[PDB]
Amino acid sequence: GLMQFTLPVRLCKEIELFHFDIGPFENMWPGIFVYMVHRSCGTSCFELEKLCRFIMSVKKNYRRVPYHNWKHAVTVAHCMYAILQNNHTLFTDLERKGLLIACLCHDLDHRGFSNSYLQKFDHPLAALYSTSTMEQHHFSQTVSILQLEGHNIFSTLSSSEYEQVLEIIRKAIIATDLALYFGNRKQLEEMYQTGSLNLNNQSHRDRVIGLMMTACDLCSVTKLWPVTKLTANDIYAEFWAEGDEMKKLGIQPIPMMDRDKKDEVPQGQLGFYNAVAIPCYTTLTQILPPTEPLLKACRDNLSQWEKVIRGEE
Ligand SMILES: O=C(Nc1ccnc(Cl)c1)c1ccc2cc(-c3ccccc3)nn2c1
Ligand SMILES: [Mg+2]
Ligand SMILES: [Zn+2]
Repeated sequence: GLMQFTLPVRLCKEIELFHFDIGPFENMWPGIFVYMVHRSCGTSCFELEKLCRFIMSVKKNYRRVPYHNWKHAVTVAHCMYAILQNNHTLFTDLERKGLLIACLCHDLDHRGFSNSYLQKFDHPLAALYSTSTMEQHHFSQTVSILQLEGHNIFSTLSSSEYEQVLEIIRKAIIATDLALYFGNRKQLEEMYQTGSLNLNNQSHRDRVIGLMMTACDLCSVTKLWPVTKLTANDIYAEFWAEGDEMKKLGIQPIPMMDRDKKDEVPQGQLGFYNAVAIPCYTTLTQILPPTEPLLKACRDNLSQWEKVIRGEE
């Protein structure tokens, strides 16, 4: 009850900033997450023993893949922490509880393969979940872990509050399917510009939480350049392995996943910043002005990729 988590001075200060990197010491990431739950939600939100047991079972159910790993889970949770702390009064008690957990769990048991590869492989999961295949699995794994003995961090919630938080988590995790992002952002852009956006409309809140989830999930593009550049290596390490597996199924992969086309990576990053990242943080900044630093950092990284193409690095 009177047991706060406290980080070293540099981490205590920089964890508040959007571009914070959680560092290479894996053993500190549980502590960093609990610290973030305590400050963004409260020391009362969760039973500490149950939370710690929940966190360590979530960690165990992330795989040793180059990018879609435990470090990604905690990184995405930190971006959500920064959004919530910069938007104090906008979010309900249940939303602050659910969204940090949603981010920690959003890629549970990821194999480093796209929905697309599962469909072409004819993976069992593609027959169980026809759309948003991996994201329905991530939600299923979250519910599984919540139902383990001593792992029910929501035990103090009423039956209707429990159903509400699990619905926040389900929608937040489904929203991380980038295929759904494009339509969600277009709808949010129209609602904001025609002035019909209403944060008391539950279907509108759902859309806004969806965009927050895309923003947190893509947040590697909002780090300082050296973090962004090195994270790109891990992202493409997965993409190229999927491309290899596409070639094993006798299917030429998209260039993004073809290691023979490494040379086109800089131009591929430009397309991604212009088609996905910048539009994402732009719309997020219009709806939630204090998230502007994410847009600024994204624009800084776009400029760095433009420099790579011009041979200035
Ligand atoms: O980074 C990307 N997607 C992503 C998804 C989820 N999360 C994160 Cl953080 C990032 C991304 C998107 C499109 C694209 C095209 C090419 C590309 C094109 C031609 C040649 C070589 C490569 N690379 N490439 C990378
Ligand atoms: Mg995912
Ligand atoms: Zn993710």
